[PDB]
Order: sequence, then structure tokens, then C-alpha cells
Amino acid sequence: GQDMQSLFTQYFQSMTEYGKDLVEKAKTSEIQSQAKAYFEKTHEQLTPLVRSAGTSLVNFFSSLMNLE
Amino acid sequence: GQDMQSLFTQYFQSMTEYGKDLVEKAKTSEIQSQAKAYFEKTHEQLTPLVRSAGTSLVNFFSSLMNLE
Amino acid sequence: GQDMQSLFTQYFQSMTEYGKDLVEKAKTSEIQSQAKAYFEKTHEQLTPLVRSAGTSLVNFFSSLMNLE
Amino acid sequence: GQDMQSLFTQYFQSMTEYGKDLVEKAKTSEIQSQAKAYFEKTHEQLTPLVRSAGTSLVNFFSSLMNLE
Amino acid sequence: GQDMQSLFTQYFQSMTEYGKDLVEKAKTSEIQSQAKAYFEKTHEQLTPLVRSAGTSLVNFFSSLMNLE
Amino acid sequence: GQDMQSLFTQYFQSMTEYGKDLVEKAKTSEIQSQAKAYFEKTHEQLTPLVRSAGTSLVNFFSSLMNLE
Amino acid sequence: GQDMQSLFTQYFQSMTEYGKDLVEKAKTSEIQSQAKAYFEKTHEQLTPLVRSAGTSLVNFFSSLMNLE
Amino acid sequence: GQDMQSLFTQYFQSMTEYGKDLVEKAKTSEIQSQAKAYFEKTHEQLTPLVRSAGTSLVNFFSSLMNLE
Amino acid sequence: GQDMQSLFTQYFQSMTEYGKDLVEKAKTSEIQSQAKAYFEKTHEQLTPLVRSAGTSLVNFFSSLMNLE
Amino acid sequence: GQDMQSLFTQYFQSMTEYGKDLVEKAKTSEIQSQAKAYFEKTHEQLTPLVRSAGTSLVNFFSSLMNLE
Amino acid sequence: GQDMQSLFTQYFQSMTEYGKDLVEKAKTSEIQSQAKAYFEKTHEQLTPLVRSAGTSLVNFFSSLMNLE
Amino acid sequence: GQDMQSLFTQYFQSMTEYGKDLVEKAKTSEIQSQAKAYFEKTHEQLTPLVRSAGTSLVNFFSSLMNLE
Amino acid sequence: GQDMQSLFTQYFQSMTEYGKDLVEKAKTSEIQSQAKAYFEKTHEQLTPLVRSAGTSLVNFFSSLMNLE
Amino acid sequence: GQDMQSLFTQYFQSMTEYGKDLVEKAKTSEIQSQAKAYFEKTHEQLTPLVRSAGTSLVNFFSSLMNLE
Amino acid sequence: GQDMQSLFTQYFQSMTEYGKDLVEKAKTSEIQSQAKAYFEKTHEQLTPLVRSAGTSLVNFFSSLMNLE
Amino acid sequence: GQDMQSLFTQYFQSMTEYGKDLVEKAKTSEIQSQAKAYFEKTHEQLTPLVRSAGTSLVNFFSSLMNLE
Amino acid sequence: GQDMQSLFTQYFQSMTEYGKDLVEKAKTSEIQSQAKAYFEKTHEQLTPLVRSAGTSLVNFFSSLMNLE
Amino acid sequence: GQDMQSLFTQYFQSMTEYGKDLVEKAKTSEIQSQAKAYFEKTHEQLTPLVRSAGTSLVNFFSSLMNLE
Amino acid sequence: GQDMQSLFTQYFQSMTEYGKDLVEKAKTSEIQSQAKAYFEKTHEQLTPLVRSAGTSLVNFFSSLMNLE
Amino acid sequence: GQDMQSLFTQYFQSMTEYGKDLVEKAKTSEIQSQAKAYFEKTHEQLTPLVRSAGTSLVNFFSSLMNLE
Amino acid sequence: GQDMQSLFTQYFQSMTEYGKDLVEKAKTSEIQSQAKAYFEKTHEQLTPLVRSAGTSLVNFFSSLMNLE
Amino acid sequence: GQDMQSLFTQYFQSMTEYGKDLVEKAKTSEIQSQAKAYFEKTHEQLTPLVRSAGTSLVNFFSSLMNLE
Amino acid sequence: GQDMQSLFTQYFQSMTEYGKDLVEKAKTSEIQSQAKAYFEKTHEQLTPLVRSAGTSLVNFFSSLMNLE
Amino acid sequence: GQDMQSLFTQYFQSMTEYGKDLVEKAKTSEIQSQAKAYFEKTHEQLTPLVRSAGTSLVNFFSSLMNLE
Repeated sequence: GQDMQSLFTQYFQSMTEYGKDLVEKAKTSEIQSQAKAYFEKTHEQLTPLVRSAGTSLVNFFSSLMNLE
Repeated sequence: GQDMQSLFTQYFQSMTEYGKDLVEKAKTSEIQSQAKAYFEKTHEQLTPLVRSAGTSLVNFFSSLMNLE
Repeated sequence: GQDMQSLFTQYFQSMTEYGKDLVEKAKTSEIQSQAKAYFEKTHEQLTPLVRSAGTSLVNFFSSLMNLE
Repeated sequence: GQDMQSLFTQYFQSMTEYGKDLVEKAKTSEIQSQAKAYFEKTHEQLTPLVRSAGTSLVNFFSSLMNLE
Repeated sequence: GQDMQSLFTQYFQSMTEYGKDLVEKAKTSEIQSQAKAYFEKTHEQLTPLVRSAGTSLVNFFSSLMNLE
Repeated sequence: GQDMQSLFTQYFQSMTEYGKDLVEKAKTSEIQSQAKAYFEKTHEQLTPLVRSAGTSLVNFFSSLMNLE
Repeated sequence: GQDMQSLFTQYFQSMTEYGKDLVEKAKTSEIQSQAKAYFEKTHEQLTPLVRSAGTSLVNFFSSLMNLE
Repeated sequence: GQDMQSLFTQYFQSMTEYGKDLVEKAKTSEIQSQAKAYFEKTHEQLTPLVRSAGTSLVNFFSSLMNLE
Repeated sequence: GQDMQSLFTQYFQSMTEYGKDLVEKAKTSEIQSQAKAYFEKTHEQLTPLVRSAGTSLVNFFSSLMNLE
Repeated sequence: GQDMQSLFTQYFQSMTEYGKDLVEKAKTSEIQSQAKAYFEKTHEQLTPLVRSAGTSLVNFFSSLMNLE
Repeated sequence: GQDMQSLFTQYFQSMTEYGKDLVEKAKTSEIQSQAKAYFEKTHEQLTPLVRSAGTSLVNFFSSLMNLE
Repeated sequence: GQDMQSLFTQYFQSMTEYGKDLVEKAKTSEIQSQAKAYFEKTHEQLTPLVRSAGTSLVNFFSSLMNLE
Repeated sequence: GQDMQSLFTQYFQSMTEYGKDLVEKAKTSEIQSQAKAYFEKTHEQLTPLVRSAGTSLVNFFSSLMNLE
Repeated sequence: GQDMQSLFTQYFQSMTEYGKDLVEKAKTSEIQSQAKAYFEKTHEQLTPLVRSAGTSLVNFFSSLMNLE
Repeated sequence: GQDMQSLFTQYFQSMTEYGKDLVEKAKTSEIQSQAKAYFEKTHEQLTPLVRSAGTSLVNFFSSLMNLE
Repeated sequence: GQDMQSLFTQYFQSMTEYGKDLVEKAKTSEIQSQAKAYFEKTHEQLTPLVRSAGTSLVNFFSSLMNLE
Repeated sequence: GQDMQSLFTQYFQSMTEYGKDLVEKAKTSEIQSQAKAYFEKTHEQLTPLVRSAGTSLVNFFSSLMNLE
Repeated sequence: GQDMQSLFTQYFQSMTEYGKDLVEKAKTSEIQSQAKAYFEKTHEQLTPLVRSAGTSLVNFFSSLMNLE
Repeated sequence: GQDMQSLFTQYFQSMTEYGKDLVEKAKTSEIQSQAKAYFEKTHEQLTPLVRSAGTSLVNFFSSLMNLE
Repeated sequence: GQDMQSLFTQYFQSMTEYGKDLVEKAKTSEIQSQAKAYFEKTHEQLTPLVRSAGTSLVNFFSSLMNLE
Repeated sequence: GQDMQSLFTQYFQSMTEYGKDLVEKAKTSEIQSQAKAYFEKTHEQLTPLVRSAGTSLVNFFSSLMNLE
Repeated sequence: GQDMQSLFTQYFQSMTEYGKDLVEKAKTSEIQSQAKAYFEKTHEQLTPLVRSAGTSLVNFFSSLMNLE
Repeated sequence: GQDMQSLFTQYFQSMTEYGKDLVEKAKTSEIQSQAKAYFEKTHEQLTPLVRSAGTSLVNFFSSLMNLE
Repeated sequence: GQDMQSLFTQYFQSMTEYGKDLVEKAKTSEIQSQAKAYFEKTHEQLTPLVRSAGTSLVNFFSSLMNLE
């Protein structure tokens, strides 16, 4: 059949600001940090950590992710 | 059949600000941080952590995520 | 059949601000932080943590998420 | 058959502010934080934590989430 | 048959503010925080925690969430 | 048959403020916080915690949520 | 100001037949004819002769039709 | 100001037949004819003769039709 | 200002037949003819003779039609 | 300012037949003829004779049609 | 300013037949003829005779059609 | 300023037949003929006679058509 | 003079258990906690909080505690 | 004069257990905690918090605690 | 004069356990913690926090604690 | 004069366990922690935090603690 | 005069365990930690933090601690 | 005069264990740490942090600590 | 077992004169004389002749005084 | 077992005169004389002749005084 | 076992005169004389003749005084 | 086992005169003389003649005094 | 085992006169003489004649005094 | 084992006069003479004649005094 599973984004005579992480002043601070830190014996199969207009597209067709 | 499972976003003579994480002043603070910290023997299969206009599209067709 | 399970967003001569996490002053504070901290032997299969105009689209077609 | 299970949002000559988490002053405070903290032997299958104009669309077609 | 289970939102010459979590002053306070804290041996299958104009759409078609 | 189980919201030459959690002054206080705290051996199957113009739409068609 | 002088026609799960001139049998007949025939020294300035779901929109903004 | 003088026609899961001039049998007949015939010294300035789902839009912005 | 004087026509999962002049049998007949015939010294400035789903858009911006 | 005077036509999972002049049988007949015939000393300045899904767009920006 | 005076036509998973003049049988007949015939001393300045999905776009920017 | 006066036509997973003049049988007939015949002392300045999916674009930028 | 303001405790061939805070089982409980929590503009001059065989001896001789 | 303001504790052939804070099992609990938490503009001059066989002896001789 | 303001503790053929904070099992708990947390503009002059057989002896002789 | 403000502790053929902070099992817990955390503009002049058989002896003779 | 402000500790044929901080098992825990964390504009003049058999003796004779 | 402000500790045929910080197992933990962390514009004049049988003796004779 | 056969004499802020043989005037006299004089073949085994605050302690543990 | 057969004499802020043989005047006198004089064939085994605060302690542990 | 057969004498801020044989005037007198004079064939085994604060300690451990 | 058969004498801030034989005037007198005079065939085994603060300690460990 | 058979004498800030034989005036007198005079065939084995703060310690370890 | 049979004498900030035989005036007198005079066939084995702060220590380890 006909399948459209996509990100469709069209702009016409437009103005768009987006996905901006803006620090003006920082001191002894941890600001906007994407992190994973301290894992032990963990089993993660589809965990996309995403931020600030970044993109993660996964198209599995008849595929097999096996973590045995 | 006909399948449309997509993100459709069209702009016409428009103005749009979105997904902005903006710090002006920070001191001894932890501000807007996406994090996962301390996991032990965890089993996570589809956990998208997402923020600030970022995108995560997963299209599994006849696929198999096996965590055995 | 015909299936439309999508995010349809159209703009016409419009102005839109949205999904903005804005800090002006921070001191010894933890402000707007998306986090997961301390898990032990946890089983999570579809838990999208989402914030600030970010997007997470999952389209499973005839697929199988198996956590055995 | 014909199935429309979507997010339809159209704008015509309009002005819209929404999903804004705005801090002006913070001191020794924890403000607007999406978090999951301390889980032990937990079984969560569809728990979307969502905030500030973020979106989480799940379209399972003839699919199977098995946590055995 | 014809099925329309959607979020339909149209704007015509309108002005709309909504889903805004706005702090002006905070001190030694915990303000607007979406959180899950301390779970032990919990079984949660469809618990969407949602806030501030965020959206969570789940469309299961002939699908099976099995937590055995 | 014809089924319309949707959220239909149309605006025509209108002005609407809604779903706003607004703090002006806070001190040693816990204000507007959506939380779940301390669960032990709990079984929750459809418990949407929702607040401030956020939305949670669940469309199960011929589906099966099994917590055995 | 805000001015909406338009033809707004929306259809939702509907069936509509309209503006249909259907002849099955005709003999030596004049059937459903829009015509103007024999004018002499006539002065017509806005005369829309319309039929069968046809449309005629006149939008004059600060304009001048002068027949001197 | 904001001006919407337009033809807005949206279709959702609908079926519509319109503006159809269908002849099945004709003999020595004049059927569904749009015509203007025999004019002498006529002065016509905005006369839309429209039929069968046809459209005629006149948008005059600060303009001048002068027939002197 | 913002001006929308347009023909807006959107189709979603729809079926539409329109503007159709269909002859099945004709003999010694004049069927569905758009015509202007015999004019003498005529002055016509904006006369759209339109039919069968045809379209005529006049957008005059600060213009001058002078027939002197 | 922002000006949208256009023909906007979008199709989504739709089926549309329109503007079709179909003759099956003709004998000694004049069927669906667009014509202008016999003019004498005529002055026509904007007369669109349109038919069968054809289109005619006039966009005059600060222009001058002078018939002196 | 921003000016959009255009013919915008987008197709998505659609099927469209239009502007079709189809003769099956003709004898001693004049079928679907666009014609202008016998003019004498005529003054025509913008007269688009259009048919069958054909297109005619006039975009005059600060121009001058002078018939003196 | 920004000016978009164009013919925008995009196709996505679509099927479209249009502008087709198809004769199957003709005898002693004049079928689908675009013609201009017998003009005497005529003054025509912008007269597009268009048919069958053909296109005619006039883009006059600060130009002058002078018929003196 | 002779002043004896003391804690005199003598043991002879004795057995004494005292001041024991003993928890065997605790769950989601706050057990035996000495605390002061949330004071604002408070003036406390001699407030000994004491527990579990702890001791607080204050001997002021000709001294002056001034809280001005 | 003779002043004895002391803690006199003598043991002779004795057995004494005292001041013991003993936890055997704790879960999601706050057990035996000496704490002061959240003070604002407080004035405390002699407030000994004491617990579990701890000792606090204050001997001020002709001294002056001045909090001006 | 003769002044004895002391801690006198003598042991003769004795056995003494005291001031013991003993945890056997802890999970997601805060057990026996001496703490001061969040003070703002506080004035504390003699506040000994003491626990578990610890000792705090203050001997001010003709001294002056001035907090001006 | 004769002044004895001391800690006198003598042992004769004795056995003494005291001031022991003993953890056997800890998980995601904060156990026995002496801490001061988050102070702002605080004025503390004699605040000994003491624990687990530790000692703090202050002997001020004719001295002056001035916090001006 | 004669002044004895001392720590006198004598042992005769004795056995003494004291001031022991003993961890057997720790995981994702903060156990027995002496700390001061986050101070801002604080004024502390005699604050001995003491633990686990440690000692802090201060003997000021005719001295002057001036914090001006 | 005669002044004895000292730490007098004598042992006779005795056995003494004390001031021992003993970790057997640690994982992702912070155990027994003496620390000072994040100070800003702080004024500390006599703050001995002491632990595990360590000693801090201060003997100021006719001295002057001036922090001006 | 525990055996206390001792002379226990403690003094607290007391004044005691005792065991005093004071002669002021003596002439040809025998005053306060402890004596044994003229024994012949005598057998004395435990005969304490004691006077004036003198002390005689006999502690025989499993011993044997044999006068054979 | 525990055995305490001792002379325990403690003094605290006390004044004690004892065991004093004071002669002021003596003439031809025998004053306060301890003596044994004229023994013949005597058998004395434990005869303490004690006076004036003198002391005689006999501690025989498993011993044997044999006068055979 | 534990055995304490000793002379324990402790002094604290005390004044003690004892065991003093003071003669002021003597003439032809025998004053305060300890003597044994004229023994014949005597058998004395433990005879302590003690006076004036003098001391005699006999500690026989598993010993044998044999006068055979 | 533990054995303490000793002379324990401790002085703290005390004044003690003892064991003093003071003659002021003597004439033809025998004053304070310790003597043994005229023995014949005597058998003395442990006879301590002690005076004036003098000391005699006999510690026989598994020893044998044999007078055969 | 542990054996303490000793003369323990400690002085702290004390004043002590003792064991003093002081003659001021003597004439034809025998004053404070320790003597043994006229023995015949005597058998003395442990006879300490001690005076005036003198000391005599006999420590016999597994020894043998044999007078055969 | 551990054996302490010693003369332990420690002085701390003390003043001590002792063991002093002081004659001021003597005439035809015998004052403070230690003597043994006229022995015949005597058997003395351990006879310490000690005076005036003199010392005599006998430490016999596994030794043998044989007077055969």
C-alpha cells in the first residue's frame, strides 16, 4: 500500500526561531546538559535522548533487533 | 491501504518561536538538564527522553525488538 | 483502508510562541530539569519523557516489542 | 474503513502563546522539574510524562508489546 | 466504517493564551514540578502524567499490551 | 458506522485565556505540583494525571491491555 | 478591525448533492438556459446572473466603479 | 486590520457531487446554454454570468474601473 | 494589515465530483454552449462568462482600468 | 502588509473528478462550444470566457490598463 | 510587504481526473471548439478565452498597457 | 518586499490525469479546434486563447506595452 | 556559700538500660526524629531540645545573655 | 564559695546500656534524624539540640553573650 | 572560690555500651542524620547540635561574644 | 580561685563501647550524615556540630569574639 | 589562680572501643559524610564540625577574634 | 597563675580502638567524606572541621585575629 | 560472683576531724598508750590492736594460716 | 568473679584532719607509746598493732602461712 | 577474674593533715615510741607494728611462708 | 585475670601535710624512736615496723619463704 | 594475666609536705632513732624497719628464700 | 603476662617537700640515727632498714637466696 511516515516541514514567507539552548550567565552551575552517568548491567533497546532541534529517525523494515 | 502517520507542519506568512530553553542568570544551580543518572539491572525498551523542539520518529514495519 | 494518525499543524498569517522554558534568575536551585535518577531492576517498555515543544512519534506496524 | 486519529491544529489570522514554563526569580528552590527519581522492580508499559507543549504520539497497528 | 477520534483545533481571527506555568518569585519552594518519586514493585500500564499544553495521543489498533 | 469521538475546538473572532498555573510569590511552599510519591505493589491500568491545558487522548481499537 | 465576509463551507463525515441541472429527455424545447438576449443602450453595473453551484465574489476595497 | 473575504471550503471524510449539467437525450433543443446574444450601445461594468461550479473572484484593492 | 481574499479548498479522505457537462445523445441541438454572439458599439469592463469548474481571479492592487 | 490572494487547493487521501465536458453521441449539433462570434466597434477590457477546469489569474500590481 | 498571489496545488496520496474534453462519436457536428470568429474595429485589452485545464497568469508589476 | 506570484504544483504518492482532448470517432465534424478566423482593424493587447493543460505566464516588471 | 547544683549518678552492683530509641521495622514512616522545621523571625533564648540519654548542662555565673 | 555544678557519674561493679538509636529495617523512611531545616531571620541564643548520650556543657563565668 | 563545673565519669569493674547509632538495613531512607539545611539571615549564638556520645564543652571566663 | 571545668574520664578494670555509627546495609539512602547545606547571610557565633565520640572544648579566658 | 580546663582521660586494665564510623554495604548512598555545601555571604566565628573521636580544643587567653 | 588547658590521655595495661572510618563495600556511593563545597563571599574565623581521631589545638595567648 | 568487701569513704564539700589523741598536760602519767606487756606461752592468731584512725585490712583468698 | 576488697578514699572540695597524736607538755610521763615489751615462747600469726593514720594491708591469694 | 585489693586515695580541690606525731615539750619522758623490747623464743609470722601515716602492703600470690 | 593490688594516690589542686614527727623541745627524753632492743632465739618472718609516711610493699609471686 | 602491684603517686597543681622528722631542741635525749640493738641467735626473714618517706619494695617472681 | 610492680611518681605543676631529717640544736643527744648495734649468731635474710626518702627495690626473677 501507500505509506507516508515522515517529518514534513514546509515554510512559505515565514519566520521561525526554535530549539535554542541559550545561556547568558553561568557560575558553579550545570546548565542544559544531556547526560547518561552511571549504568550497571542495564539493557536499553530503543532509548533516543534528544534535545535542541536535533532529530532521530529510525525506520526498521522487516528487521530484527535481537539482544539475547 | 493508504497510511499517513507523519509530522505535517506547514507555514504560510507566519511567525513562530518555540522549543527555547533560555537561561539569563545561573549560580550554584542545575538548570534545564536532560539526564538519566544511576541505573542498575534496568530493562528499558522504548523510552525516548526528548526536549526543546527535538524530534524522535520510530517507524517499525513488520519488525521485532527482542530483549531475551 | 485509509488511515491518518499524524500531527497536522498548518499556519496561515498567524503568530505563535510555544514550548519555551525561560529562566531569568537562578541561585542554588534545580529549574525545569527532565531527569530519571536511580532505577533498580526496572522494566519500562513505552515511557516517553517529553518537554518544551519536543516530539516523539512511534509508529509500530505489525511489529513486536518482546522483553522476555 | 476511513480512520482519522490525529492532532489537527490549523491557524488563520490568529495569535497564540501556549506551553510556556517561565521562571523570573529562583533561590534554593526546585521549579517546574519533570523527574522519575527512585524506582525498584517497577513494571511500567505506557507511561508518557509530558510537559510545556511537548508531544508524544503512539500508533501501534496490529503490534504486540510483550513484557514477560 | 468512518472513525474520527482526533484533536481538532482551528483558529480564525482569534487570540489565545493557554497552558502557561509562570513563576515570578521562588525561595526554598518546590513550584509546578511533575514527578513520580519512590515506586517499589509497581505495575502501571497506561498512566500519562501530562501538564502545560503538552499532548499524549495513543492509538492502539488491534494491538496487545501484555505485562505477564 | 460513522463514529466521531474527538476534541473539536473552533475559534472565530474570539479571545481565550485558559489552563494557566501562575505563581507571583512563593516561600518555603509547594505550589501547583503534579506528583505520585510513594507506591508499593500497586496495579494502575488507566490513571491519566493531567493539568494546565495538557491533553491525553487514548483510542484503543479492538486492542487488549493485559496485566497478568 | 477584524472583518470576515467570506463563504465558509466545511464538511465532516457528510454526503451532499447540490446545484445539478439534469435533463433526461428534450425535444423542440429550451431547457435550463442562462441568457441575456436583446439589450439597447442599457447601463448595468453589478448584475450577477448565476446558476448550478457557480460562484461570483466581488471584494472591492476602497475602489471606484465609474460609468460616466 | 485583519480581512478574510475568501471562499473557504474544507472536506473531511465526505462525499460531494455538485455543479453538474447532465443531458441524456436532446433533439432540435437548446439545453443549458450560457449566452449573451444581441447587444447595441450597452454599458456593462461588473456582470458575472457564471454556471456549473465555475468561479469568478474580483479583488480590487484601491483600484479604479473608469468607463468614461 | 493582514488580507486573505483567496479560494481555499482542502480535501481530507474525501470523494468529490463537480463541474461536469456530460452529453449522452445530441441531434440537431445546441447543448451547453458558452457564447457571446452579436455585439455592436458595446462597452464591457469586467464581465466573467465562466462554466464547468473553470476559474477567473482578478486581483487589482492600486491599479487603474481606464476605458476613455 | 501580508496579502494572500491566491488559489489554494490541497488534496489528502482524496479522489476528485471535475471540469469534464464529455460527449458520447453528436449529430448535426454544436456541443459545449466556447465562442465570441460577430463583434463590431466593441470595447472589452477584462472579460474572461473560461470553461472545463481552465484557470485565468490577473494580478495587476500598481499597473494601468489604458484604452484611450 | 509579503504578497502571495499564486496558484498553489499540492497532492498527497490522492487521485484526480480534471479538464478533459472527450468526444466518443461526432457527425456533421462542431464539438468543444474555442473560437473568436468575425471581429471588426474591436478593442480588447485583457480577454482570456481558456478551457480544459489550461492556465493563463498575468502578473503586471508597475507596468502600463497603453492602447491609444 | 517578498512576492510569490507563481504556479506551485507538487505531487506526493498521487495519480493525476488532466487537460486531455480525446476524439474516438469523427466524420464531416470540426472537433476541439482553437481558432481566431476573420479579424479586421482589431486592437487586442493581452488575449490568451489557452487549452488542454497548456500554460501562458506574463510577468511584466516595470515594463510598458504601448500600442499607439 | 556551698552550692551543689549537679547531676550526681552513682552505680553499685547494679544493671541499668535507659534512653534507647529502637526501631525494628519502618516503611514510608518518620520514626523518633528530633527536628525544628520552618521558623520565621523567631526569638528563642534557652530552648534545649533533648532526647535518648543526651545531656545539656548550662551554668551561667554572673553572666548576661543579651538579645537586643 | 564552694561551687559544684558538674555531671558526676561513677560506676562500681555495674552494667549499663544507654543512649542507643538502633534501626533494624528501614524503607522510604526518615528514622531518628536530628535536623533544623528552613529558618528565616531567626534569633536563637542558647538552643542545644542533643541526642543519644551526647553532652553539651556551657560554663559562662562573668561573660556576656551580646546579639545586638 | 573553689569551682568544679566539669564532666566527671569514673568506671570501676564495670561494663558500659552507650551513644551507638546502629543501622542494619536501609533503602531509599534518611537514617540518624544531624543536619542544618536552609538558613536565611539567621542569628545563632550558642546552638550546639550534638549526638552519639559526642561532647561540646564551652568555658567562657570573663569573655565577650559580641554579634553587633 | 581554684577552677576545674574539664572532661574527667577514668577507667578501672572496665569495658566500654561508645560513639559508634555502624551501617550494615545501605541502598539509595543518606545514613548518619553531619551536614550544613544552604546558608544565606547567616551569623553563627558558637554552633559546634558534634557526633560519634568526637569532642569540642572551647576555653575563652578574658577573650573577645567580635562579629561587627 | 589554679585553672584546670582540660580533657583528662586515664585508662587502667580497661578495654574501650569508641568513635567508629563502620560501613559494611553501600550502593547509590551518601553514608556518614561531614560536609558544609553551599554558603553565601555567611559569617561564622566559632563553629567546630566534629565526628568519630576527633578533637578540637580552643584556648584563647586575653585574645581577640575581630570580624569587622 | 597555674593554667592546665591540655589533652591529657594516659594508658595503663589497656586496649583501645577508636576514630576508625572503615568501608567494606562501596558502589556509586559518597562514603565518610569531609568536604566544604561551594562558598561565596563567606567570612569564617574559627571553624575546625575534624574527623577520625584527628586533633586541632589552638592556643592564642594575648593574640589578635583581625578580619577587617 | 561480684564481691565488694571494702572501706568506701567519699567526701563532698565536707569538713571532718577524727582519730585524734591530743595531750595538753602530763605529769608522772601513762596517757593513750597501746601496749601488749608480759605474755607467756600465748597463741594469738588474728588480734588487731588498732587506734587513732589507723587501719588494718586482712583479705585472705583461699589461704591457710596454720599454727601447728 | 569481680572482687573489690580495697580502701577507697576520695576527697572533693573537702578539709580533713585525722590520725594526729599531739603532745603539748610532758614530764616523767610515757605518752602515746605503741610497744610489745616482754614475750616468752609466744606464737603470734596475724597481730597488726596500728596507730595514727598508719595502714597495714594483707592480701593473701592462695597462700599458706605455716608455723609448724 | 578481676581483683582490686588496693589503697585508692584521690584528692580533688581538698586540704588534708593526717598521721602527725608532734611533741612541743618533753622532760624525762618517753613520747610516741614504737618499740618491741625483750622477746625470748618467740614465733611471730605476720605482725605489722605501723604508725604516723606509714604503710605496709603484703601481696602474697600463690606463695608459702614456712616457719618449720 | 586482671589483678590491681597497689597503692594508688592521685592529687588534683590539693594541699596535704602527713607523716610528720616534729619535736620542738626535748630534755633527758626518748621521743618518737622506732627500735627492736633485746631478742633471744626469736623467729620473725614478716614483721614490718613502719612510721612517718614510710612505705613497705611485699609482692611475692609464686615464691617460698622457708625458715627451716 | 595483667598484674599491677605498684606504688602509683601522681601530682597535679598540688602542694604536699610529708615524711619529715624535724628536731628543734635536743639535750641528753635520743630523738627519732631507727635502731635494732642486741640480737642473739635470731632468725628474721622479711622485717622492713622503714621511716620518714623512705621506701622498700620486694618483688619476688617465682623465687625461693631458704634459711635452712 | 603483663606485670607492672614499680614505683610510679609523676609531678605536674606541683610543689613537694618530703623525707627531711632536720636538726636545729643538739647537745649530748643521739638524733635520727639508723643503726644495727650488737648482733650474735643472727640470721637475717631480707631486712631493709630505710629512712629519709631513700629507696630499696628487690626484683628477684626465678632466683634463689640460699642460706644453708
